[PDB]
Amino acid sequence: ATTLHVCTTCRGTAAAPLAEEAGPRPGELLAHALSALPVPEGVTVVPVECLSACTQGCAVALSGPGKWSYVYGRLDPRDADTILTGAAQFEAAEKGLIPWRERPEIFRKQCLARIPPQ
Amino acid sequence: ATTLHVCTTCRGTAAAPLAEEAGPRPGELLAHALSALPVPEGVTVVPVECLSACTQGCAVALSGPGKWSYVYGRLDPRDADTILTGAAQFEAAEKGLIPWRERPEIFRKQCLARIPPQ
Ligand code: FES
Ligand code: FES
Repeated sequence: ATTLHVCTTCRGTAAAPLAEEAGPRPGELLAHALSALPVPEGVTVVPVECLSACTQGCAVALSGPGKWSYVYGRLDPRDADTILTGAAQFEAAEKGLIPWRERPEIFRKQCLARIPPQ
Repeated sequence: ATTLHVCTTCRGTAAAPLAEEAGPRPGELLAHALSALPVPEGVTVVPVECLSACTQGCAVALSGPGKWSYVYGRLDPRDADTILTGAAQFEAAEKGLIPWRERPEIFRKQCLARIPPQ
């Protein structure tokens, strides 16, 4: 059982005083993109108000009983399909530990933290 | 029950090509400082090799059954006693949610991620 938490408040990493306007929050756009796609077996997408990774939006988290927990950031709504593929690999992997060379590039380069299984 | 993971591999946030080399890695020193200090009830200090927060050393994580998980970074070995105090407040708070203004400054400003309870 894999849970993919997606922050719905996240703003992008652009400099707010310099960036052009707002619109819907990227985290909200990412959440919607994740919900439009087929959710893999074993994965459940759960929106959250904040993953305390605000400086690295968009942020999502992967966790499950007996597995490592992961937080990834600096994501974009267009990463939704790769995120769900990653979440599937997370569900299949032993303890959530995906072999490094098999992880999507965003999981290798944009991981913010991991936590040992409870 | 509360587990405080501490990364023993962490180096500081100083520019590696420009700095010095010191002695042991700061994450080692932080782990040793934590284990030498008295530990509040219900808290266990667990050394780990890496919390995948390497750009934000030193890194520690708090987790416990039914509680939010947290990762804090950019810590120093001298923070060990404040970290342990935070661990006690985390152990005492329902779901690990310490009242905001009661949290140590390091927990308010240097949290890298939080994950909802499993
Ligand atoms: S706004 Fe998304 S992690 Fe805080
Ligand atoms: S070396 Fe400390 S989090 Fe990776």
